Amino acid sequence: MADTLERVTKIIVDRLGVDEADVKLEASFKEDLGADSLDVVELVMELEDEFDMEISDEDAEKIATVGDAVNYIQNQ
Amino acid sequence: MADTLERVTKIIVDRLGVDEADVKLEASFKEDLGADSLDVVELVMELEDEFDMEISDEDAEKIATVGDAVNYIQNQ
Ligand SMILES: [Pt+2]
Ligand SMILES: [Pt+2]
Ligand SMILES: [Pt+2]
Ligand SMILES: [Pt+2]
Repeated sequence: MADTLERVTKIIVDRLGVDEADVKLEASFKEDLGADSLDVVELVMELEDEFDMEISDEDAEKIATVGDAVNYIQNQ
Repeated sequence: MADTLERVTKIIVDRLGVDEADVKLEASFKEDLGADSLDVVELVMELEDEFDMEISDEDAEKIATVGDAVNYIQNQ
């Protein structure tokens, strides 16, 4: 769904201050979008709450890229 | 962008007759969405035209999944 990706993208733009055009699926939060580790924890917390789901420690660590985040949401 | 994924998803639904809920990024056209090889060529042709872009033989062959298709679009 497009609504899911709009919601994910809105949050990344809110937190990381990047252009929407830079929020591609392959973009990694740290290497491409300027997030550091505190930011990334914060993003995941925020995504969890937006989609009313709990992500485990083990699964959250696999989330390097925008696409990784959407994949997890889409599998719940 | 959400508009890009809405456009990709509309086409897959049109051609393959699957529910929107089944059009996840990790879903492969052949193994998950019931497309055969003729369908896949047809999808790519259709996506090319929707986004006014030409995909090479070499790149189109790497497109197994919905996410693979969106990635290519997003990199052009
Ligand atoms: Pt969805
Ligand atoms: Pt991906
Ligand atoms: Pt886009
Ligand atoms: Pt992917």
